[PDB]
Amino acid sequence: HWGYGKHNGPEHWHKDFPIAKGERQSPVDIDTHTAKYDPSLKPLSVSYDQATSLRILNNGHAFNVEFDDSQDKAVLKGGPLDGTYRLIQFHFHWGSLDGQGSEHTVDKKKYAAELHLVHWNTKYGDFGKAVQQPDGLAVLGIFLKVGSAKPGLQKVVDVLDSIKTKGKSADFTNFDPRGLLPESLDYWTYPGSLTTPPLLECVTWIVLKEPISVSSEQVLKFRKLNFNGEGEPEELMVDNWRPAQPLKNRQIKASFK
Ligand SMILES: NS(=O)(=O)c1c(F)c(F)c(S(=O)(=O)CCO)c(NCc2ccccc2)c1F
Ligand SMILES: [Zn+2]
Repeated sequence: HWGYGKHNGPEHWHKDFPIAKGERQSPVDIDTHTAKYDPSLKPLSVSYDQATSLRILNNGHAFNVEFDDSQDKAVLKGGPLDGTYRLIQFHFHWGSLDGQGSEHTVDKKKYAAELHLVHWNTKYGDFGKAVQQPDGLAVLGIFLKVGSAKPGLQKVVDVLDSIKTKGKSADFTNFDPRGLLPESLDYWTYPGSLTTPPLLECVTWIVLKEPISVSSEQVLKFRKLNFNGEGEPEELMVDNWRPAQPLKNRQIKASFK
């Protein structure tokens, strides 16, 4: 039932998922001036050398690229984190227009899209158990602006027409997610939630300061996907983002300046 329209969009979610109005919801606006510099935050460790992508799927809300997370192959550690988080999937949120699309904002600025690389804490043994814990997930968020092409995104853009509608999937092997990373790993971090239902409050958010650039043609291809299944009337998969939620009693910490 939930989705991103007038009748089932983010403002309706609280009726099925009351945690929507909870104490640590995401995304948030990142006010760069009042984010607190913390010189004890460690550099983020992104070890994606042994990553094994498996498959790409249209789940009716976004497309996921899923990875084999049955061993420590692509992990996030360090930064604000304790222990090892294993990469399970990444996906994006994007707009109908280049002027919106991101879930987090920076001094109220929206970006054209936002990448989420979702990782789960290996001390909970799998993703389903991790989401039930306040430190179960670490999500690395990367903003996309429109400008030059991101060559490491093209393999993703080129498969999308094979997963146009809800429920479609395709083999997606040997995709290297290091090709989606900007040069700097400077980040903001705060405790928050999944930004889609069930909206569980289980996420340490790690949001990179530096956006990657993708071309207008790359982001246009995301907008040709469909929220509907093959049987049904075409509804373009656009504006699949949740707006900024109240920061409430939280401080966003910065790894820099
Ligand atoms: N926007 S978010 O980064 O906060 C986020 C997650 F953190 C996340 F873990 C997931 S996941 O739990 O479903 C990964 C499971 O393999 C999704 N969304 C994925 C999804 C898939 C099907 C239906 C709904 C959501 C997701 F959207
Ligand atoms: Zn997301």
